[PDB]
Amino acid sequence: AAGVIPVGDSRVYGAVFDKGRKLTVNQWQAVLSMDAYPENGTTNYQEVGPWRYCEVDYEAAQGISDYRGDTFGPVGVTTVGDFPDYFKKAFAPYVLGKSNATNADMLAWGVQVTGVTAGNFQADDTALDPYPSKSRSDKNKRAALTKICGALQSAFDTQQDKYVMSHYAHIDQDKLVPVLNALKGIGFTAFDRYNLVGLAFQVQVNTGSIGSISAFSSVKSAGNCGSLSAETCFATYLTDQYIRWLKSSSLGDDPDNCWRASMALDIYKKDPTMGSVSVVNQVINASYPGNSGKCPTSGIKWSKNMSWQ
Repeated sequence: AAGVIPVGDSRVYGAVFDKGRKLTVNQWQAVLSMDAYPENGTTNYQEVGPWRYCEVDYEAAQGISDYRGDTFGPVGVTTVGDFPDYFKKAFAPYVLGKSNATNADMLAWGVQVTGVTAGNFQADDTALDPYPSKSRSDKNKRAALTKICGALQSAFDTQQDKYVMSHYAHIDQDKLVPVLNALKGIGFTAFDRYNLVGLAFQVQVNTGSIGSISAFSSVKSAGNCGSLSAETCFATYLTDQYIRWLKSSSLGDDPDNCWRASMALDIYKKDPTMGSVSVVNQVINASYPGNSGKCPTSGIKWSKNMSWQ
């Protein structure tokens, strides 16, 4: 079937997503397709399923202790977490036509769509959550979270393009901008030849901690790169650090997915522009079929590791 609007749609690239055109459209096609694979099992990032997706307490369903409320959309916005930023800077302007959306407006929306009274919400920069003191499996709490999912899916159904644009806008503001700022801080600003955004983007989507790459400045100053170019050195450093994060029970604790770091580096090595979805598919089919693979690190001695969060 047809997917949601692609990054190359005139309403998306250059408009609500990558407003400064740091990457090209074909680079975004490759990067978003690559990112979709570890997450969804396909490089078809436009598939409608993950964009309409909204689940009540995914964590509880999977026996994870952390509580995040509802999880929704292609990058899993959570109602305890990044939802307030998603609501105020993306959903309200693009779907609701509302400027200067505040936490009070978010509270009012929550009240509107759940029928739960304002006093029974937490509504601040960290969360919109109905009945924050009730058990997560409480019938009325689950009912309200279900209504929030219903409202978001109603937005997908009635205004698919605007809703999709709101998620592109959130990806832009919550993922791309921090990636660009962090990379600039360590000396990388141009991505037409050496597309380091491609590697950093996946790390930011998974960890939300791309600011931690500031540690590379010390690594470079210490001379750890030797004959490696600054770009190749960073690509390798970031990949090693990301693997470290994924493998460790004390960090990301997702060892079965550590290969996703090596996938991205393998793609960069075949095509440093990371501007071909064909190369993405080729690497995945050769070395990472069935959402698995090995995650070898470089062995390079780094003088400083990244400190996460």
